Amino acid sequence: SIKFELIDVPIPQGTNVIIGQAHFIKTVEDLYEALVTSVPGVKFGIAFCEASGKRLVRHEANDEELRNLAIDLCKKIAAGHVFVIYIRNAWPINVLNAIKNVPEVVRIFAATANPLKVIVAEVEPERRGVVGVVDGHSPLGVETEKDREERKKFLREVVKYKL
Amino acid sequence: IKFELIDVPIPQGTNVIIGQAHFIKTVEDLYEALVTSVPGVKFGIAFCEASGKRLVRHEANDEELRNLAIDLCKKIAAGHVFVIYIRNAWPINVLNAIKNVPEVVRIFAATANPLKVIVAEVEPERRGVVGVVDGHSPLGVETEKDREERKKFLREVVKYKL
Amino acid sequence: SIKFELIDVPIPQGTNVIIGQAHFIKTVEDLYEALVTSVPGVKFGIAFCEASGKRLVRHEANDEELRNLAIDLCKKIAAGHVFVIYIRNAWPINVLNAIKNVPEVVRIFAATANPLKVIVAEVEPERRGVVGVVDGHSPLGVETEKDREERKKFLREVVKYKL
Amino acid sequence: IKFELIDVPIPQGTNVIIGQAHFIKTVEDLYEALVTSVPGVKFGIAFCEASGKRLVRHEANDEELRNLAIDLCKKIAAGHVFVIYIRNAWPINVLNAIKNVPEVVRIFAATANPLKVIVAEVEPERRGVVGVVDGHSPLGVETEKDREERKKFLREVVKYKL
Amino acid sequence: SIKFELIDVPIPQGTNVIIGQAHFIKTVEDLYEALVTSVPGVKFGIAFCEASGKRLVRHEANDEELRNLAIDLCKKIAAGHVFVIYIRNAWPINVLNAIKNVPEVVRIFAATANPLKVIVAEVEPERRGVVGVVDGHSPLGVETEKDREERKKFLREVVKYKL
Amino acid sequence: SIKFELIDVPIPQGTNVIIGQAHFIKTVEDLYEALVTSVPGVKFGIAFCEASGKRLVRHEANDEELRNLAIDLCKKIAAGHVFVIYIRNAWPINVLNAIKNVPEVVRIFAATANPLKVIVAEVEPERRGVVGVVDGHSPLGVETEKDREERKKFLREVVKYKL
Repeated sequence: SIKFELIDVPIPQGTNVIIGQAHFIKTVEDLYEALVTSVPGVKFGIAFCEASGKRLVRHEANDEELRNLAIDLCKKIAAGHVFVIYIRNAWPINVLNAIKNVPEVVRIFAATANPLKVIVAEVEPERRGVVGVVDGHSPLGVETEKDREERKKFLREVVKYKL
Repeated sequence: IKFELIDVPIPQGTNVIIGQAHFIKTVEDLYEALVTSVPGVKFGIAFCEASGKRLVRHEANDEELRNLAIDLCKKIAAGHVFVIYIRNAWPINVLNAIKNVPEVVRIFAATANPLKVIVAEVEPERRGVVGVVDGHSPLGVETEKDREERKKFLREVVKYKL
Repeated sequence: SIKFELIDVPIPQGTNVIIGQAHFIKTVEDLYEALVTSVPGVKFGIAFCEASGKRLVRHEANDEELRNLAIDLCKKIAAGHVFVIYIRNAWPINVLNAIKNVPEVVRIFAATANPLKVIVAEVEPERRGVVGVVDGHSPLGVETEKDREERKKFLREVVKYKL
Repeated sequence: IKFELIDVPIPQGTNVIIGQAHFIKTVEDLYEALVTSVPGVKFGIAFCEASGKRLVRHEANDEELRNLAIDLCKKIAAGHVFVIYIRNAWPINVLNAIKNVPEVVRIFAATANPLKVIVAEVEPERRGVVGVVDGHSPLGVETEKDREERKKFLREVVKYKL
Repeated sequence: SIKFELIDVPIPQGTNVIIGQAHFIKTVEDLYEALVTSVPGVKFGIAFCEASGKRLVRHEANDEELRNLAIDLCKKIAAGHVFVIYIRNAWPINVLNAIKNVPEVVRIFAATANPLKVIVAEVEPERRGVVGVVDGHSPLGVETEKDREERKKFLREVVKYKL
Repeated sequence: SIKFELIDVPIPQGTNVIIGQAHFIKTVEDLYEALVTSVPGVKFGIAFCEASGKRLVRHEANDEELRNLAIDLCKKIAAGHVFVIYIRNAWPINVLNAIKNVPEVVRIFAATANPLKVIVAEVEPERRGVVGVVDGHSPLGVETEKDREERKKFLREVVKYKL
């Protein structure tokens, strides 16, 4: 019947992973383009699970370490049309909207640098799909006004994403 | 893997939007997306920081909605999930702005119907959203007469179509 | 999430299916427009599961075969606010971004022409939701440099989507 | 080529959005973009059909705004130009929806300031928009004190920023 | 000083022209892709005025008639970074949003099938820019409610873009 | 449109300029965010011409050289609601779509690193508007098949934006 599997996602320090679902072989080239045209010095690895035809994990990358991380995760998840992206020298917010707008892309399961698990369902031999993800940990509590003041300061004084 | 069901409270006049994002800036960006979408919108936004202090981060201009959002985040208890409750605005008035917030990657539901959130717990403190149960299953198929009434509703009551 | 069910998705040759989730009755009309204004001559069927009130499968089409395929799948999935689209004479990449931008639309579970299964969870009578999909098959291997050259040539000489 | 200046009337409480599109469906699509953006928005939309009957096409839920839009279209008298007047909503509440209407290709201005439209007439009945004069030229450069007041305004009066 | 020129734009029956402004040589390939991936049977010609380097009118097309129409208009307008697209078997609404979203594209001066003129300003030798366009003719009057009923019928019964 | 003026745009090597039109004071903060969250390490200066009230050139930056370049151009153009952006360590394609999506932004006149002129119309004292721009130079000829091969190789082997 329907079997559930958990896949642990390795995330080296300094990297972020983006996992999603698309369709059509052109996905690999369009994602490569979305990444390279978003940030000048981005280092990345992108792998896509072709679900028909030769059913090969298609890939592109300008960093071999990241290429292999992406390919390996695709092989472990082993679900049709799932794509994996590992990036360095760029954050997900720098490339996510471009990814969302790639016509082949239909879902983005996660964008994170936290411990992460992917829940996969296998229904028949070699027929798998992503049920969901476990991104990081559960909440320990609710932030206070002082906590709010602190995260506001972080965004304004450290990363300077807000004024 | 354990599966759990979470009932979602939805007071009359409100709509709930549940999704998944990342990064602490999510809460400020969602606040801005809502407030700049509709004059007088009333809302509550809560986001589950999944690392560090792991605190539910929130912004709001309505205390009732703020706490509803915080409560649901605590009940789902899944990292990077965000909850938005809104009044004086409909989801269609703000959804595209939300989709385009760079931190946002998923929107599980936008509704005013009875709603359940299905959560998977794979280990203590490690949970994720598997899906939602938005409303009820179909009772039948629209007839030509039904279609005409649907068209009339959109053109005469809400006037969203011509 | 009590009971899980597997729903097979019929896909006649020459057709593609797009399954997603939205809200509000206007969904059916907005998806109709998104489709007809994307490609001249597109043939399609679109059905949407109204989750409250009359709880009727709402549907628009310009092709009866596709209208019925869309309606039938909504009946089988039987989950509130899920929509189904079947298209001919157009590919998903020709219409997907328009669909993503429809304000009512919040999720797109799949866009494909491959063998497809929808995993549905039933928590109690008449209360169902989509857990995930199984789009195509798992990978048979990893793309080689030779495979890559052939994939590039396909996109440039056959479908001509790249230069 | 003759250049002409068109003064744009802007009643208190209203904002005008002027642009260029094509195809007759422009008017229905703009109507929908506005009405589904903000509950209770009041508006008038006029579009200059540039061929066929060459009639100014309009939609509106407010007669005052409808005629203001029609009048400006007649004064500019340039094919495919559209004019929108809105009340109970600000341009930022509806502009992205407008940008994404497939028929729309240009937006010359969105403002509540004194406004002039510069039109070029190259032959009888053949006119086009060359540009706009939105408000007035700068009087100086923002000081650090000025910046602080600007930030305070956005955070305390309109509350669009945190 | 500043000299104004008028350029008449030829538009054969059955075609539509899209004129705009972008930047960077990649514009020609990105526009080609936006067009071919939007509509299956689209026929088109796209030309772009490279404003530096070799300053060549760059082009792509799957129809020689349309290719030459695009190139010729670029040569007549002769303004840096202006692009011209001529399409058949597709309407501008089928491809405009994809064009707007191409990162290199910053302006779209016109999308039409009407008599059209482009106003160009020359400020120095070989330094030209687009001032504006004259799209079709001025209004003859204001539509009546009956006229409205008629255009509503056209969209619902003829082109079927509305319900 | 009484008087036309030509404004030269200084562009230091390594910088790109983006000139456009918006409305509302929040423009300055939204453009600041669009830039800083698009590329890590981007250096920029952004100035906006408030057209009413205090009528002050509003401006944000993380680089003084670029802040002053942006402020100076706004002073020269001197037209209500026009904004100017100068960037280093990032190319326009890395930030343009974010800018297009800022709700206050309604026009982008140019994005370039080429010799550039802004044509401004003054209808009366203190009332000015942008008529157009002269981005780079006119075409020297039409791309040959050989030129095309070289352009393709450039995009694939040098900047690597295509495969």
